[PDB]
Amino acid sequence: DKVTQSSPDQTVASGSEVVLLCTYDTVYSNPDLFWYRIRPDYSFQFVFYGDDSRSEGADFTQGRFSVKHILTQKAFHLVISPVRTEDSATYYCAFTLPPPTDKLIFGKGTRVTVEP
Amino acid sequence: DKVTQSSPDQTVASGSEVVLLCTYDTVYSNPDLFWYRIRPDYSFQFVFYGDDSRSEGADFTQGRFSVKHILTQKAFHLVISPVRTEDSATYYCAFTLPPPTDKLIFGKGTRVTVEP
Repeated sequence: DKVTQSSPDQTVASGSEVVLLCTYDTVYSNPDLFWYRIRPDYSFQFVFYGDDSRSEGADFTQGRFSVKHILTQKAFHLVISPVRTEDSATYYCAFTLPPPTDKLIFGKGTRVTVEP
Repeated sequence: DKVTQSSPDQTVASGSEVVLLCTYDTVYSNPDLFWYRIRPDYSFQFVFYGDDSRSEGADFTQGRFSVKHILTQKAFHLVISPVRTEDSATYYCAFTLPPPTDKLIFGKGTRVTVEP
């Protein structure tokens, strides 16, 4: 069970559009998928959730964030359009193991630096 | 590089003392260490931070939480005393890979359910 984040770290100007890649490899079907981000001040923020039939963004993502969950590719890509300075962080894609365990398996992270 | 969380998942009574064990396996000099916790609603909370000479906890930790950082044993144990129902969550220990990487390696997670 592991997550792959193939996107190189990126530095972009505010107002750009960015895509963070993620693919999951797990023996369990329909895992709960997530996107979290570590901000410079250490806060770990919930960004997006999704399973095979639905996705849900955090309150603050309305209209600028969306995920591309492609089943045949086992992909759970995050798209930010447009990105803002406050989006500077390291994004972690992850999935949980089935209950009662339901513990998280994290990807290695992808840093996005947004120049003001 | 690995993070080992040795405490068993546990359910305990409000008012009890809980010890969350964490040992890190890395060759990097003075890595940043962390304790994070995730609540049922998917929200993650920064709990404690520390390097080889200091430690700083979240604002809510003053008075009830503390970390035991044993350099010789690469140990970063979290102690909650006393625990309250609000502390129910799964705790994750992690350390930072040095620059330019600056990404986290997580432990498996330890569930602590506190019953009133």
